Amino acid sequence: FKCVNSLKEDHNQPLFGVQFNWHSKEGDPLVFATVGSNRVTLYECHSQGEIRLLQSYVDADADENFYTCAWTYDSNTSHPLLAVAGSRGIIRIINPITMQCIKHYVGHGNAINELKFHPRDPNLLLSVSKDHALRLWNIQTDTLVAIFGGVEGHRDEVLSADYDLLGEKIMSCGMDHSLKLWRINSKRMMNAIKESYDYNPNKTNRPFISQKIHFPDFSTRDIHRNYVDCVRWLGDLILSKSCENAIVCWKPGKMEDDIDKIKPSESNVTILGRFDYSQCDIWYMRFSMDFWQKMLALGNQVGKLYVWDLEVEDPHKAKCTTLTHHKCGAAIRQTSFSRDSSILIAVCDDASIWRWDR
Ligand SMILES: CN(C)[C@H]1CN([C@H]2CCc3cccc(F)c32)C[C@@H]1c1cn(C)c2ccccc12
Repeated sequence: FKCVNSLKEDHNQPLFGVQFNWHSKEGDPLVFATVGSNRVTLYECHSQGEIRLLQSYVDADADENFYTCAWTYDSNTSHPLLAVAGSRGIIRIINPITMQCIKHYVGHGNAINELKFHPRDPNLLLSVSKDHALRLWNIQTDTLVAIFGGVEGHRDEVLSADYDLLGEKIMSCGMDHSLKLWRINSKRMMNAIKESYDYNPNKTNRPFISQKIHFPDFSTRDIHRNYVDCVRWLGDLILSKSCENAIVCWKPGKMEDDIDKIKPSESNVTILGRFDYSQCDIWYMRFSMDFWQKMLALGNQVGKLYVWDLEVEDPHKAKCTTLTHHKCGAAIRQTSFSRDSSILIAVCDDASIWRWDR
């Protein structure tokens, strides 16, 4: 990777999120979204390092602060869609062509820290909240499918979550130091999703009933000793980080325990490796993977990038490379690889954007 360009957004506030559109069409340029201040902005990547500015959505509320974005597509038309959310606790579904807000969702109106789309169903949107809960939405029928909470759920802000390969289960994490597993392939949850698709408020009298899921299928506080701010599945394994200069690769149970045989009472975890780095000991820093999960990237609080090659026989054998530029000195909150892994974008606390090409 070589640094080919940079720019800075005019608001001078942190860029909290960046996402390439992995649903961009054949023959079209690569496009990414950034979120920070009260805005979302789209850019196109072009030759000779060009980062072409397109158009923003700016929230009507000057005090909104967007924290997260995620791409999907319209399941009927195929056109890409962009979901954004943050401090106001309002999910906005944005038409990226025109930057129009198509529709919006409110749960209880508390800050949303992350959004994720289901890997198999483009209508299923997961939000994680300052109010300690996760929420699963069906953005086709505009229904709240389930709330994941209760006293056995998270006890402080939820900071991150991720679906596994097939979207059968979710791992969440947050300020309570815990990582929690929630199965969504239970008979109850499969039925709830089916019912959400059958719901049309114009054709019935009932409100749509959301599931209240009050018991995770696994929980641990044994991986990290501070706020857990990023989690991703790697097959049946988990990658997660806190502010302790480490991404830990771990699994529930003992070494030979099948993820799908793990009981809610499971008291053990197995550590398969740990990727250490430097100067990333502030809260709220995300790592990202490429589409194929061959590579892992994380920025630190002084503008350095770490990239791990995961194409090795066991997690602890990952090969690290580092990327620095003398002008890039601000904290990198998130990175995003293009779908083909040819471009890596980093976004920063000073509203700067850095493009690395290979
Ligand atoms: C808990 N919350 C106070 C945080 C969470 N953070 C989201 C976006 C980035 C991120 C990364 C990993 C987990 C995350 F949850 C988040 C937004 C919020 C925030 C509000 N300001 C004013 C901040 C200033 C600096 C850093 C974070 C913030």
